[PDB]
Amino acid sequence: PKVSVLITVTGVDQPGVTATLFEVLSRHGVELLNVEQVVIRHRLTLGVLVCCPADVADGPALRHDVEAAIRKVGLDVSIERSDDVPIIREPSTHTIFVLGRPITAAAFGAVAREVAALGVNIDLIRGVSDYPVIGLELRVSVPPGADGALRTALNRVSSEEHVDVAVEDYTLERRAKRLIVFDVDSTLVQGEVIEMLAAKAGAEGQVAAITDAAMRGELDFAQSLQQRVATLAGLPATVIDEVAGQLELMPGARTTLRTLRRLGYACGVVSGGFRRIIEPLAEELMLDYVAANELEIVDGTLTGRVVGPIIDRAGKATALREFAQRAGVPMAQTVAVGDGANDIDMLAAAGLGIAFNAKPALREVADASLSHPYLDTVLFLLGVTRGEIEAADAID
Amino acid sequence: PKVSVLITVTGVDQPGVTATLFEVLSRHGVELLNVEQVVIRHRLTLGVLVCCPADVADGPALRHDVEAAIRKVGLDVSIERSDDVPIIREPSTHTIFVLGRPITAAAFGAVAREVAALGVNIDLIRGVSDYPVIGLELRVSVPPGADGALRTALNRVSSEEHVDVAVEDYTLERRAKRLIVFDVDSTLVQGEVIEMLAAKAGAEGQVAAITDAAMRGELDFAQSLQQRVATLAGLPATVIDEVAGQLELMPGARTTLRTLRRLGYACGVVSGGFRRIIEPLAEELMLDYVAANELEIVDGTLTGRVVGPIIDRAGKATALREFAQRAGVPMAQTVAVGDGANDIDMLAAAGLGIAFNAKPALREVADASLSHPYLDTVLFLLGVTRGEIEAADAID
Ligand SMILES: [Mg+2]
Ligand SMILES: [Mg+2]
Repeated sequence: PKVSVLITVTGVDQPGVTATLFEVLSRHGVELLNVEQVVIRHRLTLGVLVCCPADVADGPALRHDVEAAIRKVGLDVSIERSDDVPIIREPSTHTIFVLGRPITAAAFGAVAREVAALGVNIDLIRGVSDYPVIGLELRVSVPPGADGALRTALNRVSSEEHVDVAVEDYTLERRAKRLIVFDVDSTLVQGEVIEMLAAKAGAEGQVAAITDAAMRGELDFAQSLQQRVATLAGLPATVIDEVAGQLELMPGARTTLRTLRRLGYACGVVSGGFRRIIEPLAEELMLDYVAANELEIVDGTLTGRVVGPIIDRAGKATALREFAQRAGVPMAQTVAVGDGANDIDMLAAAGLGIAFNAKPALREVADASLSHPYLDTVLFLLGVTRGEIEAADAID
Repeated sequence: PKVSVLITVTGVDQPGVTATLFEVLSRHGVELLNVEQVVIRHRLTLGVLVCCPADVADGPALRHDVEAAIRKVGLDVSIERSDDVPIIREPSTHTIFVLGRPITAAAFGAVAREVAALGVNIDLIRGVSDYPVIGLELRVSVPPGADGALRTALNRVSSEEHVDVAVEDYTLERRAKRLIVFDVDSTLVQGEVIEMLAAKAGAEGQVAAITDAAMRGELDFAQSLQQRVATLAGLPATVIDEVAGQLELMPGARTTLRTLRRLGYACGVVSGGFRRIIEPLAEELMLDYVAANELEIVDGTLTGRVVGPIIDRAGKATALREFAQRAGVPMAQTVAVGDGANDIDMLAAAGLGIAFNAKPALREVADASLSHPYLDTVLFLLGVTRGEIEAADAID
């Protein structure tokens, strides 16, 4: 067939429109180049690009056949000779997630304006969750070299409008993520294990102050760890088992892990904490990899020391590279989730660094930040919808 | 905010509509529940579900503000109090790929009708390629227990209309594919190595007849392999190197592998052929796993025997399970591509069994069949578009 024709059907959705159009088209010489159809809120759009011999596109016969069929049932149709028209649209360059509880119109409006301001086209918008937060995705096409300006603008928008806003490369490679590590304390697990241990010794107050100082980046991590663990000197070592039994997962953790397993992820934890507490929990969640420091115990008593070497800021990033090497995963396809300045290097090395209810120091270097206390909002940044999670869990 | 309102904007696409609507909405008390937007062939649909206090949805103020803003620039808008309306649509249950060169309207019409006949809703249609074949995807929602009827119907449609039609589960787990194996002969590579070797001995005719008999399922594979390899008895062993240098990849093979690497796949080959030929080629393509039989050589001469055990029909399936075990991949997340009755068990064991220009015996048990001589059409069945492949290759 010689020449191209574009047929576009719009109106209120009704059963059978799709089959009726192509059945009609088949009476003429029609081969398909492209078909695009969606229904949004009972509004149907059906765009069909065809090629027919220049011995039928000329013709009123095709036009009359289509127009009568479509108009009679109450929809509209346009029919145009194209030839200057793309067959298939290009892929989006980036995707943008907007999360909030609530997402105001003012906030989403602020996002749309910053996007428009940079010459960025919105290729699509859809919802990805209604729970535990509202989530929206926009797939966009960013002009070459505007990506940094875009992230900057949206970070300002996120801070002023009280929504989480994440910009991600939407290219084939950098969205085939296959490996994730979680920081434990205040990320996978609620609270700080070291503070729970210090409480037994009656030093919770001092240890929490040092902890907060360290997690904000104000303190050297290694020195901070030495000072805090020293506070435990003389405790019976069963304090470890106690604290282990007291641990509560971050809300959404079980959903997060369970969903990441479905997707074939390798899952691990990297922690400055203590392996006698972490490894036990890790086994129960059936994780793949654990890096943790180590408490010194003499005669069933904590000495107040940690066994070197110390997992420090650089150490966490090293554990990730290690994990990815043993896993066969390129750094670009890795994810890291953390909350403290302790996690800064690890997030840096990751293909996707996610800051979860994080200190300002971590948010400043993270690829994305989550501000709501639901760990499963991580899944939304990984291209999963609430609907898919619920569906998967229904089939058991 | 108390009550729900649905706002729907339709018409010819123009810059700035998205930001304008939410900017207007922000003047009222508006929080977002869901946003859905697409443009197809310059037709815009923007559906927004909001909640505002029952102290503004009552009001003409919101309605007038929105209607004036939208209508003045030449689009339409409807505004309705909902409350009985879903926030977010459910995920599709399956996806359907239609491939052809050409895809006639009659063919696609036949697909749409069979789908409608089973009570299956078309949730979306899009193009996934314009080259080397036309490809279309339909995401669908299949009533519980109609899946088998659907596959049956579409197989009949595929056979009578000359298009490839594949139905796949669209659930989270069964679309996280991470491992693929290719049969070598007449799948990854053009022609049959055993026939190329037999040509040197002057027995190509007899060996091709046995080969075709075996690949149609008419012959026992092991016996067929013994008979054919015996034909090589007395050849100098450098025939192996000759044939190795003569091998040509299936069109699209390099694109296929290169794209599968981007997506973090583990890639391998399972073959009844000969490792001295295959392993060399496998190294050059940087594959992860090879299973192959073995030619017996005495004093630089082929004896006409293969070294046991023989990779047979069951053996190929076993090599896959093995590969997946060493890879940490569940069978449900594995893919197998083959052409002959020799591959039947391997395709069976795979989560996705793909028959590529295959004998009737293989097509009958395959999850999907490809009929065009382009190996990269495999990528379309794995949820990749032509656009994404071209984009990825542009960034190098
Ligand atoms: Mg932490
Ligand atoms: Mg073969």
